[PDB]
Amino acid sequence: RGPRFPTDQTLQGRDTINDSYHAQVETPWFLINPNSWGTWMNPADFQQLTTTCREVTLEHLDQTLDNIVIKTVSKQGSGAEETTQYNNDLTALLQVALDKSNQLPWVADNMYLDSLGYIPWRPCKLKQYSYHVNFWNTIDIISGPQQNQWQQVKKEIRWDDLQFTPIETTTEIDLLRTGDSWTSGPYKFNTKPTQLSYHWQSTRHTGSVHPTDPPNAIGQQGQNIRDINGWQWGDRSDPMSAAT
Amino acid sequence: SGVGHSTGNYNNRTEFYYHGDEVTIVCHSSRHIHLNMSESEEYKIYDTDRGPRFPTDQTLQGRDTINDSYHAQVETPWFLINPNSWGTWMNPADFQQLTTTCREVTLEHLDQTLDNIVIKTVSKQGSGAEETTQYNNDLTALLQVALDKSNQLPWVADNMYLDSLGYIPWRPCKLKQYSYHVNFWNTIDIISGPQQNQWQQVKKEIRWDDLQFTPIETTTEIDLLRTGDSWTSGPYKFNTKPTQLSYHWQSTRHTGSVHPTDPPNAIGQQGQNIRDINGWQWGDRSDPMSAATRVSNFHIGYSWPEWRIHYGSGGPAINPGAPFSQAPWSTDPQVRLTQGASEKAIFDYNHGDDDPAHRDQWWQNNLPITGQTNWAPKNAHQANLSSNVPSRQEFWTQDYHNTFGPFTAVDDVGIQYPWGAIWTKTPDTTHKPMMSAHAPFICKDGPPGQLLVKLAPNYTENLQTDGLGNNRIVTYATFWWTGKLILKGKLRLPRQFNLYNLPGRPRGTEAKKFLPNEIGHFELPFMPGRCMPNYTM
Amino acid sequence: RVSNFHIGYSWPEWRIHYGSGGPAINPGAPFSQAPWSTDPQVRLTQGASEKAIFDYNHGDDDPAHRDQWWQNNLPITGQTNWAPKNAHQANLSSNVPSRQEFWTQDYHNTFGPFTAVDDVGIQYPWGAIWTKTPDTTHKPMMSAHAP
Amino acid sequence: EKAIFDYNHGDDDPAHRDQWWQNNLPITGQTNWAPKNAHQANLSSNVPSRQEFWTQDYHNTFGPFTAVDDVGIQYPWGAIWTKTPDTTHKPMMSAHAPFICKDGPPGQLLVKLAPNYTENLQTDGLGNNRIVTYATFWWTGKLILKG
Amino acid sequence: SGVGHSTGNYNNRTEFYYHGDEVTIVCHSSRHIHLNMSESEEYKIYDTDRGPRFPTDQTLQGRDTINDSYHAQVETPWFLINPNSWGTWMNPADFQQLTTTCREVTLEHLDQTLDNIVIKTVSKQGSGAEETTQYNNDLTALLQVALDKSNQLPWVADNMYLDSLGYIPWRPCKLKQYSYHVNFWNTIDIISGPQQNQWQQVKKEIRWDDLQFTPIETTTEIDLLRTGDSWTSGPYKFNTKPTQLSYHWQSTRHTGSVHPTDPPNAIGQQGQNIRDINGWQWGDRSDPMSAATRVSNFHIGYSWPEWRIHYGSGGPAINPGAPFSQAPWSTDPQVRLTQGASEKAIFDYNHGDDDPAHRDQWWQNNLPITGQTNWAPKNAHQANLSSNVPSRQEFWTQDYHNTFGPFTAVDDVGIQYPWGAIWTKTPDTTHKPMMSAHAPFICKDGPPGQLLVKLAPNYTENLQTDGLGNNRIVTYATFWWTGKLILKGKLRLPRQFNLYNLPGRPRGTEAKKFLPNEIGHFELPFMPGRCMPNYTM
Repeated sequence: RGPRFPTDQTLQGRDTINDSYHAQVETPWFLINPNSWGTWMNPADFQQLTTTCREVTLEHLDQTLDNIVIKTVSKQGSGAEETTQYNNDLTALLQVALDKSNQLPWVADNMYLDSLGYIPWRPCKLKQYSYHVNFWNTIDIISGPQQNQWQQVKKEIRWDDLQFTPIETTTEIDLLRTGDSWTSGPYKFNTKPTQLSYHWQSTRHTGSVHPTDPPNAIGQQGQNIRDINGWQWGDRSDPMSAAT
Repeated sequence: SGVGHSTGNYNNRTEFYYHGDEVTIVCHSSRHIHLNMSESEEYKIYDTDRGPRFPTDQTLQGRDTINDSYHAQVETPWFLINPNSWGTWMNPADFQQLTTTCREVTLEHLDQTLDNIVIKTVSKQGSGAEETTQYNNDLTALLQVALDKSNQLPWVADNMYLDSLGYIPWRPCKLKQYSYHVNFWNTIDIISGPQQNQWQQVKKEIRWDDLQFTPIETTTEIDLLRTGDSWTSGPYKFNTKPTQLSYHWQSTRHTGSVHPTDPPNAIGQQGQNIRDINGWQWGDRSDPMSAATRVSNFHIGYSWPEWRIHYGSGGPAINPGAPFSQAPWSTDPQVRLTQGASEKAIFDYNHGDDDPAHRDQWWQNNLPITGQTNWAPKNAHQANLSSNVPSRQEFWTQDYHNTFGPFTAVDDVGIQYPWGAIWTKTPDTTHKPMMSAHAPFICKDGPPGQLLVKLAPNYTENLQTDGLGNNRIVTYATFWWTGKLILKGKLRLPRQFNLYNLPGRPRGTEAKKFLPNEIGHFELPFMPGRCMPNYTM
Repeated sequence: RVSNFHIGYSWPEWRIHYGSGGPAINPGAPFSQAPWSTDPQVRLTQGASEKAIFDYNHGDDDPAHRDQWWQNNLPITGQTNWAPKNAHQANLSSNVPSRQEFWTQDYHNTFGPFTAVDDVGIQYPWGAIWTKTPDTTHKPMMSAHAP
Repeated sequence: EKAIFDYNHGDDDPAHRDQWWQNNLPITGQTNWAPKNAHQANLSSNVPSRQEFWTQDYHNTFGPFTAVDDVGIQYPWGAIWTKTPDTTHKPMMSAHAPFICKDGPPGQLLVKLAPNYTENLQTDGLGNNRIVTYATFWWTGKLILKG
Repeated sequence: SGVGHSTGNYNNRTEFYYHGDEVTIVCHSSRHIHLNMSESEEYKIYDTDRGPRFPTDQTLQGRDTINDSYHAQVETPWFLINPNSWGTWMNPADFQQLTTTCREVTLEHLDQTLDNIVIKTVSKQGSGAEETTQYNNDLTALLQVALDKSNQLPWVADNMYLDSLGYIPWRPCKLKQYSYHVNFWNTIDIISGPQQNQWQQVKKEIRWDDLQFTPIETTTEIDLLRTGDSWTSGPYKFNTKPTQLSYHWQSTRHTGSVHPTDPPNAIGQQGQNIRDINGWQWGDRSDPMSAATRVSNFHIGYSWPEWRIHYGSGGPAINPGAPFSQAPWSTDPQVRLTQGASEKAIFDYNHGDDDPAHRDQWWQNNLPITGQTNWAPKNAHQANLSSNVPSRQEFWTQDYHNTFGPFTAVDDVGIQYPWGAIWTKTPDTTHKPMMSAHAPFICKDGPPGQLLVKLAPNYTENLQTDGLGNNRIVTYATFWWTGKLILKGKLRLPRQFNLYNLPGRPRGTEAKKFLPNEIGHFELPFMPGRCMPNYTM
């Protein structure tokens, strides 16, 4: 179920918001995704972006893999000495799958922050690809007399309706020796821009301004005009006000 | 062409055309229509009794008022032919072939004809104890046909009350009389009285001073057909968006990245959720990293005050909410949970009931669709989402709020094979609706057709004599309707390794139903039309 | 009867926003109260009615006095949904539910993907012709006043 | 939203995870706290009574008249793009990722290290099937932006 | 190209192409093959023990002799790669899409390659208590590949004993050693002894004076491959006739014109056969006109001495008879009726068993195929067919005769998805066989391929030293096999009004099987391959 999920009704179902229960299929594949800001830009270059740009779009993406190095560790000795030796296997393969057709479950976003590291000179370590299969976790927090009890209605993995897609049958896989490299080819986005500025106006800041005569000196406050001719909502006459 | 030449052939079958990803479905249909002399030759405007089961007393304190049939209508002396339904066009085997091999489908265009007009006049003979009837065909009698391609008439053509051409090809079809609403005020107050336990009729009337009455004659041009004549509608081209033929099982808990888990070691063990992980959350969340509080980009499904009764002007109505299955919350079978915006189809002998003078039922509860399922009572909200768990205060279990918003993704019901309507009229308003509660296809331009036929009157020797007499000669007609609408699908290919579970008859049903009986009585099977799982995202 | 769409929507009518910058008001959909009007004496504002004060140059006859109008949108009906009048049930079945399972006065927002609604339209003497489109993600669908 | 993060993702201390919790302080005027709001039966020159005034409803007031903003881009930890769920009525805007992909999202690149088996295969018997192996390779990419 | 460049990509998937009635199935497949140093480097000719369960005594009086494994073979030091099976080529979902949308299918042509050769040599280190092993790859070592396109070698490549590439794509495949029979005489007399209750070995020997021994080296040209090298077979084009993907339910009682019947009146009644009708019959038939004795043009199915044991030269064998279902005669489930020429498939972990070190079973009994069903004991014959009924004499119940003749129509088993062989060698004889008992496709010309690979030997410093030493260096290889065979199908369209019952998992099975486990173990489902009813005529 997860960490902090209730075993008892003392907190009467409010702990059930902590629920990690899921059913998954884990492939033996590792995911490379550059989906994050800061994989792409360092702080100074995001600042230059953010000051000089009113809004921004994604144009297109391109990515490669190269300089493959595959080694095999070989233990040596009696185990008290435990000498390890690192030999590179020149004929070993690294195999690369990219689905341009999006036939696989997508599951690639930063939630749990599985992404390439932000600072350029550290090594990055991949996380294993996996995706959900259908399951029923339904939990009743209204259960019991007085409706203070929580209960598991139906918790199961649904097998009769399930869909399992391997990487091998879905897409074509490239096999790479050491001297080989891989390029994805161009990918063109189509999306709408995002505003880089924030809006401070509510509906009280937006429209025409309530008639006010100005203050006379530095101490005084503006003075709202009592009788004005504008529109209102309900029957409003005497109380003309910017709220209504 | 003449009296002794048949004007058109009978073709009822569909054939499929597969090229690449495109699949073209051309489904022909032909019907033998029985037409009776119109009941009265004049337009009538009247209102109705309240209805069956409406309360006369406050014992049930207004809850019965959900049964309200009261309306005011104008009935024209015209009969409506509409082919708006699935199963007018396709038999079960050909809808199965559609549903297995197509990922999604559109309406391409529609065409329809009328021909082989036969008009007869019944003539009584004898003293009434013998009562010999004679059927003579009047070669010069007329059948008159109105089709509005301009949609100037009130539309009122959809399967609700299931006025549509019969589903099985070899039975005769019988038309229903065209009529439409006029404005009236039905408003009912269920809050009335002290303690607000009383229901009261606020204002129930037909509004005359503002009313609009449009006859068929002044609206459109009418074709008059003798026996040797035929009629063709000409082509009608749809413009609408496709409908998905697959159902989505993913909720927002199935959709995104998966909570980090280390695998189990052997066949008995369970996966183990990692305690300390670095992901995003919503409120202040640190120690309790959990898939429930994982931030996601979208949300799937929305809550609603399920079975909302509108009580607008014109009567109590019902505001649907989103379709979903109650199967996850189903528990015991005995009780029937309707709250998933389920629909129920009554139907008759010609519409796929086996027994004459009885009406079989179905009630699709949309069992395949899950992950869109939101039962309003089950939900909750908190004041703050933090590492701490709130108190008894700050937590509210039974609100029933509408949670539809800018972040939600939902599904329409889809096509419901035997009884479901194919298309619909788009109401002309600011902000047209986003999606339809029933009919899968919205017509961006006007909907097709709305074909109307009336049997022109045959008057006796003397006219407007009245005096406990009958004005005109008893007459009826039989003619043949043929039409084809073309569909464009997109080929469905396997997206998974394991076997799909392919379309077929409903689970509880056997195959002795759906097949003709010793008398020839059989039922058509319900087909989901959204038939297979697919990844939402 | 099942229908493909629904016309009009409920709202917590005369919602006061209390956002940053002050209490404001969140309109709801325009409709007539004439079906629920009953006696004339009482004035039912709940149809998202609007009132126009105006001055001599703007079409008042008397100088140094301000005439009023208050359009209540009497012609528009069938979009009319008074929130209190509505109800919801637990189940819709051949049986009629009990005193429990039936809730009369919720005041919920029933706007959704199935609803069709109308803007007020042009209001001749005092109504504004056009408006600025606020630049935000998801521009508004329709305007509460300007046509 | 709150972002936990690790050493490679911009935490300074190894074996510990720093936190942030963006509360979106700059964005105001969109601020609506549900409890603070209210609704009245009638809006008139008169002020309603204790009845007709309801303070704590918690209703959804999203409707055809509302304009709102997405969060925007959140630099270190925020995701750039997202998959559009294929459903009737695609969502209007995203709760987190600033960019929605109208067509399919890019990529989803997967790599596996092909297995190196020892002399004998499927021997089992408390043995290991394959040779211990690891790889290091270089990923390079460029995405272009238009501002 | 070189040491550090991969020679070919991994592609395992199938894609379908629909144009008109034609559907093109291109099914790619790719495997990772583990190859061990050949056991001995020389050709060996030897015979074997009789077998497991063969009788040493006459207690069961010869009936055990049906268990006979005795044979004489020549084992080459070569390993066989054959992709002859369904399920090497297709996963369950893609065989389902084939089987639903195709009426019949042919083999178009085959192509296959080998690449990414990796050869390593294991080197022991230490005293043997530590026993440190080291795996070094020999860059100059050779892997040698023989393919006979001329079919000069004994064919011996089919799934019986299921020597074939594994069905699921991501597991490694392990080859079996190539060998073939040499002539021997196994003849066994089960009639021996007084009272003929004794079994005796007549002559059991390997015949040397007439024998033919063909090595791989002198027969065909051999390619030698280093690491950077690859190998392609070139195209191979099949010529064979199609196989039906639908099953026939009609017997000769279902086939023809129907006996005259007047209909029933109501839902309870039975049809009523007309007493006096004018049709054809067989013998003198007049008063007893009956559908049993109706003359027909053909007969469907034939009797056989079911489970005939041949006892030819070379051993007891079994002569199949025609495939059919025992379901009509099934009665109680407990007893298992094998007589329909049923087949049983044992299989292993890589071939679709879930549990390692255990072998799951299937036993297809061909339940869908009926109307071809003839159980020999049930039949009878009479002296005369007349209006009279014969006596106790003239009627013979239990003959067991072969009734195959010029008038009979029969069906082959068809394709059996997971374990069934795709094609077969045509034996070259006068009068080639008419149809095959197992493999759906007969190769009119030579069958494809029969690809053989051996790992060339790595000898130590000293050669032919013997003296309780090992001659050569321990070595093994891993390489990648890829191939595609193309199919031509014919589109399947609905021939009926009612819903078909579409392909899917077997009836008794659930869907938790056929899906990966917590460990990753799963079974592939049996698919009938003749999946749907069709009118025989």
